[PDB]
Amino acid sequence: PESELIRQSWRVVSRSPLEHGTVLFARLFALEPSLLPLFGSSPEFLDHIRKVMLVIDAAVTNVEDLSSLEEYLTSLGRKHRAVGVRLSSFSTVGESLLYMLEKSLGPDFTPATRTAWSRLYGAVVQAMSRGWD
Ligand code: HEM
Repeated sequence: PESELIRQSWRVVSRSPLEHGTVLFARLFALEPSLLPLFGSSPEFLDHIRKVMLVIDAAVTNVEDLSSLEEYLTSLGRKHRAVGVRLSSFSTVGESLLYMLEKSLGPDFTPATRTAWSRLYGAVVQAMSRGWD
């Protein structure tokens, strides 16, 4: 019931991944402008947006069994720690993801859809958090 809400809402976003990823990152810097220096240039920034959207694509494909990605996501967390990202900043990324989905879906972004996404994103960050251990 939750795996279908995620798949169906992600299909709408998948129609334009850099456009939607760009809304997510614009929200992220509005909330936590201190993050912007962690990036490099414009092509590096835009390519990172594509990389984030591909990781969420993999999380959506594996939504019924995210443990199959836990080692990959742990390594991703280690890489983010290595380049100076604080684990706390991932809560603001989650708020920015839910913002971008609400703007993309409007009234189709039901509380059940939001809650499903909150849980999926939380499982992704729980796996990544191991990289800060
Ligand atoms: C505040 C949040 C974040 C910051 C500051 C950040 C920053 C970075 C930086 C500096 C890199 C290395 C340079 C690069 O490849 O462009 C990187 C790599 C990456 N990030 Fe992020 N990141 C954030 C959140 C995320 C999230 C939430 C995901 C996925 C859900 C993600 C996916 C990636 C991927 C796939 C890479 C490439 C790793 C590799 O080469 O093996 N990022 N990120």
